[PDB]
Amino acid sequence: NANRDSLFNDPNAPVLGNPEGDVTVVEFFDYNCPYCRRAMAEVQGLVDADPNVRLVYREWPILGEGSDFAARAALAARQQGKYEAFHWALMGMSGKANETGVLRIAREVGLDTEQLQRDMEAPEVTAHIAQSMALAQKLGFNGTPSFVVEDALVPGFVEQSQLQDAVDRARKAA
Repeated sequence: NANRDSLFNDPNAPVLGNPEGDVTVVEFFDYNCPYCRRAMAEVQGLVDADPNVRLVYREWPILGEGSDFAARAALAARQQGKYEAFHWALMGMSGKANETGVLRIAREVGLDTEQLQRDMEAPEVTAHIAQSMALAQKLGFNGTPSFVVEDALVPGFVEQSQLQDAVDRARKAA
């Protein structure tokens, strides 16, 4: 119903993996969160192993101004068709996601940073982040990373095998 629609069918939330996969995994994350950076390889692994998983992203910058810059920049990269590449590059970076580091990585992935910085001001960017905060509060998430796997809430770091187990259980229950 409505809960499901807000979580899984929001057009302003990036979709990775298989857009018609039968299990949706939602991740709430911050580019400066050590466990988010650790979760990147687990989530990539899941997506590589299971071609029937849809992956929905909630940018939830909570670790300060650098994190906010990174989340805005990433959402702005959608306008240049480079969200996914930019997300992986940020989440895999060495050192802090702050204005200078984010902009460096943006160049590396081939973004026009003058356009990126214009697009960072867009009200849809603000709307996404505000909704991530609201959804996090609704679901009882106290920080990042937190996951939803279909009907299940998984509010913490998990390995790929644990994500896969959650996905498999969701399919069994469907």
